[PDB]
Amino acid sequence: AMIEAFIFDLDGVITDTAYYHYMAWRKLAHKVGIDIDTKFNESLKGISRMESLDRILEFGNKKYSFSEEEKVRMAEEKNNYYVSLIDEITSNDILPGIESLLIDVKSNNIKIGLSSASKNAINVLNHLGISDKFDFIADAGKCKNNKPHPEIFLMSAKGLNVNPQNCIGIEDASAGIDAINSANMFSVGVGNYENLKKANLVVDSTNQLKFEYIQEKYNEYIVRR
Ligand code: NA
Ligand code: NA
Repeated sequence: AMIEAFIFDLDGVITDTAYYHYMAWRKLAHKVGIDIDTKFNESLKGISRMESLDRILEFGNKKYSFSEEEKVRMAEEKNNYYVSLIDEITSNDILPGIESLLIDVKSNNIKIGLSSASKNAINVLNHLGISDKFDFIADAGKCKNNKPHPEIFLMSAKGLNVNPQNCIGIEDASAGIDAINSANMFSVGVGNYENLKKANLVVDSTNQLKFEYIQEKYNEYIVRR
């Protein structure tokens, strides 16, 4: 019952991008009479670009009032602004304990994957300086279903050519945790316990993501699954 892989989400596990997306979406949203707050945005978190835009427009009952071309234009302006913000990310922005985890996973001959809904995930990993640590990066551009649908996590399992039942999925949002469990994987949640209650394991912060602790908990889950 050995682990075949650790599949990570990007935002809130490898590094923090949620605030940058929010700053970028907030600017475009104001231009259509919609002012999103860090509470509403918490439902745009880990969501793909065009879906995220539709939810923002929805919030103002104008999701169906724009043509997709016009939505394409709006998305572009937002993307350019988001890309400008993340281009200042460095290795110092890697969440605490992640590098050490990435190393230990690799020393235990276990694959590593990233299942992020962002087509900017590659750009971010290169700025962090750890793109070489990832065996497979799911292409959000080919994913047709956002979390909590398990597609993005199944894509990394397919990509790495491993059994999802032997995979560990790490995430900080409830939608992602639902996607991980729906992919029949061991789910590890990072953050608030109440919001991440459906996770198989919940830790407080990325510093709590220790390899031996994750493995001991994984073995427990497998025996009881
Ligand atoms: Na996340
Ligand atoms: Na599970």
